[PDB]
Amino acid sequence: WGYGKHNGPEHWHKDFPIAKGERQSPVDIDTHTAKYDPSLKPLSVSYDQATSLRILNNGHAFNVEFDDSQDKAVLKGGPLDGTYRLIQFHFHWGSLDGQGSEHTVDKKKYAAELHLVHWNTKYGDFGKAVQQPDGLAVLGIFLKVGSAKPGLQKVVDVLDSIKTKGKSADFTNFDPRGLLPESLDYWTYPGSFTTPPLLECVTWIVLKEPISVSSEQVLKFRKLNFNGEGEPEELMVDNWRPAQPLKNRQIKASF
Ligand SMILES: [Hg+2]
Ligand SMILES: [Zn+2]
Repeated sequence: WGYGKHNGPEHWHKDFPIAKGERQSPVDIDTHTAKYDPSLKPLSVSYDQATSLRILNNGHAFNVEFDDSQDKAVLKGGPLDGTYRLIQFHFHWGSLDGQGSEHTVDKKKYAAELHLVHWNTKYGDFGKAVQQPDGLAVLGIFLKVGSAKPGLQKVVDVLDSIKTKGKSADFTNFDPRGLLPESLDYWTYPGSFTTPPLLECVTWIVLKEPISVSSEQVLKFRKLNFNGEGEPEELMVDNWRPAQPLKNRQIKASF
């Protein structure tokens, strides 16, 4: 599967029939139909003891991986019951600045979207959590082009080391707090992974506030490659899935 004409999102259903299921992601967040729900608790993001281990180009995005063998970087509160551990984050971006996010807001597409992936510790490990309707919680943050995000520069500088599919580089002591916006207001709905296997395991928490990155920071993302070393070069751009039908799910807003 991939993002091209012959293997991109509109073909995915042949190998992963859940693509056409009932709670697929991403979706358009219609701000006027989203229900303010005053029972939504504030999010609690405890990332101060986070341990990053490595960054990896896996052929469809680059992932920063974290040590999830103990409760070091956890998410709780908001719509969640329980503690969700951070296992990795990755981005989706476009070839141009006006596209790249997966989720849209009143049909507006942003330049990129960050997904911080967490699994529910009640289930023991990530592989068991992906068999559950509430096994994962993913935090989505929109990126728009403006001023440089200082906390993103460590990530941008290592990307040369992992240009092609399959390469990885050690990436310790990265603090994920530098990628957070000021406000933690959010929209939340039940959804899925946005890449194969597209399992319907995810409580999505999409933050209202975007972070800004500079044009030169997001340009470095665009130099990555989908291909492995020694294969023809295919630039890793537009690795995002289009919005899916909401199908009688309701988006709740914390604000
Ligand atoms: Hg699931
Ligand atoms: Zn993602």
